Amino acid sequence: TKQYKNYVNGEWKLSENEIKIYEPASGAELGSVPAMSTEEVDYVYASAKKAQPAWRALSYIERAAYLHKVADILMRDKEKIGAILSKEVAKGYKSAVSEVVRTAEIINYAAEEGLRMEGEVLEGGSFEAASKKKIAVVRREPVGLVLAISPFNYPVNLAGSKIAPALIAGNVIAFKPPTQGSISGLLLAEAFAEAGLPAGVFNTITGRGSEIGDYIVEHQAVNFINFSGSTGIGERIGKMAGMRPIMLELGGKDSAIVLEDADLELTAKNIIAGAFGYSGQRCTAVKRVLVMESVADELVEKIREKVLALTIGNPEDDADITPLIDTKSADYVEGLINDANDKGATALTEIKREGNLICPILFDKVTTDMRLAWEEPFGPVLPIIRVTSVEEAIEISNKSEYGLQASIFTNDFPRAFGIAEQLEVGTVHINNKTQRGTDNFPFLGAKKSGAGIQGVKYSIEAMTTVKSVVFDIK
Amino acid sequence: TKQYKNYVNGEWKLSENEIKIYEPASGAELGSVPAMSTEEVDYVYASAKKAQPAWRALSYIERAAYLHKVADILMRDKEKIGAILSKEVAKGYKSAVSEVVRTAEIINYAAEEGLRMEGEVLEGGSFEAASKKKIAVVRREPVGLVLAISPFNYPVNLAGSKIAPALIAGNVIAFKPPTQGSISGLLLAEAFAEAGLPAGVFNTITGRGSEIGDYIVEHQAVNFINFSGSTGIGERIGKMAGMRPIMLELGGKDSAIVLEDADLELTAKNIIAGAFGYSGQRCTAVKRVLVMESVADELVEKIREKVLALTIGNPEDDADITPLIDTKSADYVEGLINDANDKGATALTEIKREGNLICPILFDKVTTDMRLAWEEPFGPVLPIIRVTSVEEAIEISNKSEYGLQASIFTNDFPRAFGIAEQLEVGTVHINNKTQRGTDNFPFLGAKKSGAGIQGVKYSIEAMTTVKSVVFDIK
Amino acid sequence: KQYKNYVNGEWKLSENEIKIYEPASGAELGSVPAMSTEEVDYVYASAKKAQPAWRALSYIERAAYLHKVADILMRDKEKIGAILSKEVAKGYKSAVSEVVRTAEIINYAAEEGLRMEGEVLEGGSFEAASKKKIAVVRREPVGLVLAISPFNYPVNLAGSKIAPALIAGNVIAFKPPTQGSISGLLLAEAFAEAGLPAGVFNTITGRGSEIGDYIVEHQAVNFINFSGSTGIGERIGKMAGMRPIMLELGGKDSAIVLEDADLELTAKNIIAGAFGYSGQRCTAVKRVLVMESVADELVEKIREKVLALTIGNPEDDADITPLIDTKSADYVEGLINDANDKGATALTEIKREGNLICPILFDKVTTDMRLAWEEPFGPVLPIIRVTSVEEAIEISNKSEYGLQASIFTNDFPRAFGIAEQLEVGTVHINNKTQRGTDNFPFLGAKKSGAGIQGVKYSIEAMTTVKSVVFDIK
Amino acid sequence: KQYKNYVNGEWKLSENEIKIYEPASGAELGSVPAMSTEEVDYVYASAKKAQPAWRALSYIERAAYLHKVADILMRDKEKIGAILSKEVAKGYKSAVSEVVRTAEIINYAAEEGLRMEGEVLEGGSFEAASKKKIAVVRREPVGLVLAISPFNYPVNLAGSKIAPALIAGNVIAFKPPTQGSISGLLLAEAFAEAGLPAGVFNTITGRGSEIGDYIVEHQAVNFINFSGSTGIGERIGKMAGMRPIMLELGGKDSAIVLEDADLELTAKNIIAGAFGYSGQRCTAVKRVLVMESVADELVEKIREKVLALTIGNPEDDADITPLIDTKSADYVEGLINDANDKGATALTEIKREGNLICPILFDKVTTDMRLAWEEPFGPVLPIIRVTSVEEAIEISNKSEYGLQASIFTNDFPRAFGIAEQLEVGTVHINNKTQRGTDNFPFLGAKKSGAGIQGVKYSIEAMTTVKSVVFDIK
Ligand SMILES: NC(=O)c1ccc[n+]([C@@H]2O[C@H](COP(=O)([O-])OP(=O)(O)OC[C@H]3O[C@@H](n4cnc5c(N)ncnc54)[C@H](OP(=O)(O)O)[C@@H]3O)[C@@H](O)[C@H]2O)c1
Ligand SMILES: NC(=O)c1ccc[n+]([C@@H]2O[C@H](COP(=O)([O-])OP(=O)(O)OC[C@H]3O[C@@H](n4cnc5c(N)ncnc54)[C@H](OP(=O)(O)O)[C@@H]3O)[C@@H](O)[C@H]2O)c1
Ligand SMILES: NC(=O)c1ccc[n+]([C@@H]2O[C@H](COP(=O)([O-])OP(=O)(O)OC[C@H]3O[C@@H](n4cnc5c(N)ncnc54)[C@H](OP(=O)(O)O)[C@@H]3O)[C@@H](O)[C@H]2O)c1
Repeated sequence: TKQYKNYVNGEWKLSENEIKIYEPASGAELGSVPAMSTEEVDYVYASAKKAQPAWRALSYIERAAYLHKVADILMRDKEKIGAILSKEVAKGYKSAVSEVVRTAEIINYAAEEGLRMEGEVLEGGSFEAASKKKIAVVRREPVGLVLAISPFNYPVNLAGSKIAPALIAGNVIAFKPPTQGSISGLLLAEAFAEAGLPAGVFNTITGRGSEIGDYIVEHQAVNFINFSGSTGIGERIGKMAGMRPIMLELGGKDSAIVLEDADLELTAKNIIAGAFGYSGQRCTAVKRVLVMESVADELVEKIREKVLALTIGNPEDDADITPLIDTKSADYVEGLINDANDKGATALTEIKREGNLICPILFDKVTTDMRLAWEEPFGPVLPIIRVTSVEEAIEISNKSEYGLQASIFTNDFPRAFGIAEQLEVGTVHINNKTQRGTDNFPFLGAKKSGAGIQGVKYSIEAMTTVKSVVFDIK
Repeated sequence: TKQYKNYVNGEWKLSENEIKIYEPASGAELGSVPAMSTEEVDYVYASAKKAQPAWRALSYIERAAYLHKVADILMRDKEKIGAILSKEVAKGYKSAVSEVVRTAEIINYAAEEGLRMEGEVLEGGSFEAASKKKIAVVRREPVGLVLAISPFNYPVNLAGSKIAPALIAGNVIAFKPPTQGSISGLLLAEAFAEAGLPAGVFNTITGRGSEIGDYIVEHQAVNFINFSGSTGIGERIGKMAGMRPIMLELGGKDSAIVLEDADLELTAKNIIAGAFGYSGQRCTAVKRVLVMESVADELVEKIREKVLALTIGNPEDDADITPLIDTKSADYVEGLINDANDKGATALTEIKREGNLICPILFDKVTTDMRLAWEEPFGPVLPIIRVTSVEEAIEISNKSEYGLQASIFTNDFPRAFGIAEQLEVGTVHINNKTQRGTDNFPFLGAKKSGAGIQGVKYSIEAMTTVKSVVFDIK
Repeated sequence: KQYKNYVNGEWKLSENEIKIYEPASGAELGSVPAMSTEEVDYVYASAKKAQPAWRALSYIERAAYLHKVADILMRDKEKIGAILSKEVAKGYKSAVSEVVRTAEIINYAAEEGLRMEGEVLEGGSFEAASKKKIAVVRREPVGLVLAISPFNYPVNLAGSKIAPALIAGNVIAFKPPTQGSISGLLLAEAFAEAGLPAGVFNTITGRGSEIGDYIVEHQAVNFINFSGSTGIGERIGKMAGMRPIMLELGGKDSAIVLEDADLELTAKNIIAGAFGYSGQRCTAVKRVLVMESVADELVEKIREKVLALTIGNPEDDADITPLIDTKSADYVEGLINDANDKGATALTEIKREGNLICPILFDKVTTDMRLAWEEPFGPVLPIIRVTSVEEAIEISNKSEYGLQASIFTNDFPRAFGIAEQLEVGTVHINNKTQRGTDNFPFLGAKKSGAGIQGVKYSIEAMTTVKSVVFDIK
Repeated sequence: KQYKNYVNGEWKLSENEIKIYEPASGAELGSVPAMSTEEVDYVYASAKKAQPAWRALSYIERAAYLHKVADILMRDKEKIGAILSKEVAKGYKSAVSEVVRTAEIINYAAEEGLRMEGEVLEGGSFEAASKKKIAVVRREPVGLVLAISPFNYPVNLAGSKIAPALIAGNVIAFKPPTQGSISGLLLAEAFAEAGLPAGVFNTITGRGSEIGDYIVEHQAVNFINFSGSTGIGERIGKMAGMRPIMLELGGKDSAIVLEDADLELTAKNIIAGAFGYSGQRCTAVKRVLVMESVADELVEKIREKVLALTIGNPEDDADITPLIDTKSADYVEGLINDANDKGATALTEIKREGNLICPILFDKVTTDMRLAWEEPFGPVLPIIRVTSVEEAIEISNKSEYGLQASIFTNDFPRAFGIAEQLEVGTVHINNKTQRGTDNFPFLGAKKSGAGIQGVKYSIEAMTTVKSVVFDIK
């Protein structure tokens, strides 16, 4: 199979050791990626630090052009990359091409968003008369070397969301894709190589996150860690980061609160699309329904039928439900199913597993006593929790240690907004499924779902500090 | 003994154990402060979390009103507080009173700055045509419970700079002052008590940071940690915070770069004032002069003469140089002085120590081979390092692990601005000593000097998060 | 009792004066000066002379002066209110409220203004070759600002211009309305006691029909901040030449009522918005556009609430007091007669006692009636029934006025979509229209005005920018 | 030969036409329609009809159209520049530069405008009782914008208005200068090929002397964005009424030279800023205010550098080219004559051949000479010797113009101090004046303009705000 290579200091490098990658759906070998040594990781960081000063010396418009070029290249090769991305993560071919497309759209937007960066002028006379002739010219500077780490489910899209914002501001990148998804990650790297950015400005790292994961995060050459993945790992990175700045996008368990005055048809469709997209292997997705009892039977009946219409199959055919990322992930999901079942939950759709392809399951009658009501499944299993008041839904919703997003289905806006203030999440969508949707929009999670505010504009702000030059006027 | 109490959930409290505080300049007992146990800490936090919701439900102008009363009380009692502060940390009485005035000003400014909290409306149609009718209404929200920790040299000033910005935003506070300075800390607490903020909104914690320090920081009730202290403790706080947000203000070794075309008389005064203020026990302060050989002889001669003009005595006499904070510090400072003398640097003043009162001393011909070239003394000792190029001055300056602020004395502004870009620090002052000065201005430190951007406005932004509510217009 | 203008630190009288009478009783209140052109010239010359030293002060210093003035107004709110109440026949308690509102706006403008910020723009954003070139952009004052207030809020709509103007470093020439000049000068007193530098703040009294055009045409004035009728507003638009202006003009705010509305909540908001100060409010519900199906219910509710309104003298705090003058009363009565005479259904008796007009509600008002379009400025409310939301938007936009609008309904997304279509500045959902919350932007479309007000915007409007560009080496 | 106007997606000629000739050669370039008032009415009627649907489009959709227009311009920069150069006798290479610059501004405005954001304000910021009330403020287009460019930059100063306008959701009615209308129609071609909806972008041609007032006074126009003489500008101010406007008028930029100035750097900048396009530029050094102790040395450097300036035809990219028309050169000659009679010294040959005047350097110019204040728009540079910085500022501010200023010194703190005092929009330290980098603000003080330009400010200027207020429950 093809031995992929990391892009280091303008050169493609193999490592003495490698990691073989297999297709989650077919099981066929896709290729191998390098299993870097600490020494090699040192070389990557040393290269990026050396290239930083000259990268920062360039003009904003110059750096923007480089990023636009990468986007253009990605668009040109969107089908070649999608073909392999689809295979590497058992993701539908079309959505795979979609991820590549969104990645280009984000890179472009971040490029133009970051070149308009401005500074401020503050008046000393605002705080004290004696200082009225003193002013502060405050401009933005990069934080230095940014370590970007993406997730298996969006190894490219959630790579660009970090890389472009970091680069437009004059930062340099060390990109570490998920092992399962590193080929797609290195394919993204090829685009940066061809755009011709100076050597060391963009570099990749590959190896098992469990073998060099800590080493790359603890390394003192790194000035900022931008991460997406499980909460468990996020916590660890939080500590290893020390006092250095970070950005974390972690686990989710988005609740969809359904009131009595909700358009039940619109709620059912939105929940279906949000809950079962990518077989529930999505971070920001409806993972629990908190519906007022008087409307529960009707809502559940609607959701049941819609689940039956979902297509089940191979990513090749763009099936709604494809095989899960791996065996363990599927075993884990079966565990949640067993627990809900043993404790009384009602499965309204067939419980079936063929390999790692689990059929879409609708669990009604789920209670706060079942694991499924709290733990993030990352499988096609949607639990329905019947409540008796808005107050109860909020309690249950906030009880979760997760707070990425929430949906409120109601026709009483003012109340919706009031409820929104109470929910401990980053974003609340009214009468719509949750979604990172519209990358210029802020994206964040409360509690253990993250740290920092994402969304293009915010990402750029997050990976820059300020340099204040003060002087008195004569 | 005069036993001071902590302010907890609207009440004053003592603990089974206490800590006696003495005057660093005389040994006289000032009183004692409680040495809280973990249970008492747990209660402070439980009381704060309970009061946070009702505090956040208030209007901005209401919270602003409460803060303005505190400020008025502080001004009214500036002579009272100043008197005790002066004795607790052996700081000049007049500067002590000035600290209180500075605290009130900051509280007033944070009240008005924060009540004008604004949000933003983003257009979905900015990213994709299909979401043109989708908008995002983003409003600021508090993070929750903020743990504020001040240093011994500005126990009140560096308390207000955290408390007020935090409170106006809807966060609740737990204020931990430094032990040597805890009486002044509880005096400040009095103002919040008399102002009548709801019980639990503001609370204090006293005890040895080496006995409960880690406990209060590690407690999972704390949502944010705002700290000013040594780099050592800061690094420690960065780790215990996990993935929780923090603000750190640490060690400094601000350099004063002096170019050949500088106004030597103006440069000497700024240097004398900046380096010897509060006997060098300041964080933002000229602690090393990097001066071009060409003008070094003349510059040094001016500084030498101004040093001998500095008054030395007790805090009640408003002396320039007063006894250091404690024996360990005087010992340490004496150690740095001796290492420079023994290594051959040129002492331009007599070496003299009486008790913990170290006479101001100037060293010329200091080399990078000397400890005094890098270590933060926190004593009246100023090293002069001669250089032969701006290039070298910049290298020596960036070589330090500290990067709080810096001073550039020159008449070539364009170049001064150019040099500023290269200096790894937060703020660069042209023709003026370094200073946090004008609290509306950003205040941050690079490398190991800190994390986060202070300055009233920035403090508020840092201690708030965002809540996005998205819906479609019909 | 003769009142004097405040000019260049001195209180000055003119030979010619103008007596002011209580609109409710007719009792003489006092007299205000009737300035000559030369006198006006001195006010302006004093201001221009003082502007440099005024601008040279720190922002915080200027804010302290304003905070002073405000504190003084709060202290004398009853004293000033008692006279304002009588000068424009406004409820005593609400007159005091105007004073407080004025103090609040002054304080708020003080703190909003000292936080004035600048920008640092990067040349490298536009072209590589200019990457070392930066622009430090700071805000500066325009110069001399001429503020003119209306009779209905002679003080409130004075401070809303003066404070924003001053904090930014401009100097003020304040022209209160003739009927309301005593309250204006009373305000002037607060500024005098505050001790602002001589010439920084000045007042001008005199009939707008005798000197109005002169004060505006004077080439010393750099900015005109006006509140009044559209007719005058439009004139100022022309006399201003190319100079910057801010105009707050006429309004005929509509209250669109949909079928899913809370009729009880809608009625109360409409009563409050329509009859406040006897309808002598610019931003106020002046026409209801309601879906037929719920028209009958809504109208019955509004009818009863109208009858519960108090009618009387300003000292008794009546809801409905005598209109500002006889000419206005005649106009309002003409609008009432035209509606009745054309077949509109009057749900309240028609009665005028002197210049006191009783609140009246007209139902079945057609676009054929004058009341459907002209700003009455009296206690008369027309109800126009429509059969669709589309028709309500058409009827609303058809007006030449577009200050604010109200939409009563439970369908928010639809309300937002309607707001976009409405040609107005602000749309309130399930609430009467209001300038309310002075930090909020306040503006009108079409013939309702020019420029965006509200503390923040007022300040931005009365300052320009100074860009200093240089290259870093 | 016969060019057509682009109206509502169609190219149309008018009953009458206007012939355009090459300023430098006199040859006929072609003709442009001479619209009748009725044809103007159709342009406005068409644009107002297509505005709603143009506004209904997403920001990114509108930005895409602008990008395409920009791309077409880059593709035809030579083709267009060749004709532009001849229409206004501008160097061929700099003519192509205008087109490029125009494309750059269009792309920048597209991306700047699509990122447009709104704001949410808290009622609880002003009063505790309105803490549940919030205002969702979003930006809306003003509607129909009339864009009018000058002869010297018919394409550049057209696109600087059109792009910021369109991205915001407004519709455009573009009126170029007669001498430059062909270029303008060439620009229109790019918009037609980009395929923007019909009526969104339209052009108007006709002598600004017959329809000039008609197009401005028309009530369909919501905003007028103009660049031209102070005279026509003052007039548009009045004809605008109370409608919003943007004016970029005349300038008499001063270059203040201090004793510590880098005289060689100073001189080079002055030569470049003063004689660019034969002085037919608005933002340009038009008067040197130099300290006496260094004048002789600076004047000598300037005198020599002037002699190195090329003089000839536009096709040869000559530094100095014929002036726009006969009257202009007559006017310049009038200035040179008054300067001579009054005593000034001409250090370079005074010569006129046709409408091509050789670069003239006048030294010993006093404030009594017309040349010291009047905008020449000819290759004539007056040097005014002062004996104190205080005087330089006085003389500089004495002018009725205040577009930009240059300060050549090395004492920055002081330069900044001088800058605050200079009554201009922008101050360049040690660099000739310039609209320099389009994201930077561009504005003029006093009679040099109205409104703040610069891409970002342009967009904000041609947009209003819509506030929807509701209470959270
Ligand atoms: N909120 C959001 O925006 C967001 C976005 C994406 C994902 N998520 C969450 O991410 C999870 C699914 O992603 P995943 O399975 O890929 O998560 P994961 O197992 O946490 O890994 C995420 C990334 O972390 C790397 N990693 C592992 N151990 C590390 C260590 N010690 N130090 C540094 N990096 C280390 C991984 O490398 P290897 O692949 O080599 O192990 C991978 O690139 C879900 O819980 C989902 O909700 C949330
Ligand atoms: N950049 C800035 O703005 C800034 C401002 C102020 C000070 N500083 C730096 O601070 C130093 C002087 O202050 P200092 O000597 O008082 O600092 P310090 O010893 O680090 O202590 C500062 C505060 O931290 C508390 N603390 C100690 N151990 C702790 C622990 N394990 N967990 C949580 N809190 C703990 C202390 O309590 P106890 O008093 O009970 O030990 C005290 O309140 C200098 O290095 C100076 O440069 C910098
Ligand atoms: N500050 C700046 O950015 C800037 C930029 C460019 C020019 N300028 C100034 O403009 C002047 C040179 O330009 P110019 O000679 O073309 O200016 P102009 O004579 O004032 O005319 C400018 C534009 O106005 C049109 N126009 C004429 N009469 C009009 C009327 N009654 N109503 C509406 N529009 C009318 C002209 O049409 P016709 O061609 O049909 O006459 C032309 O398109 C100088 O004073 C220069 O400083 C300033």
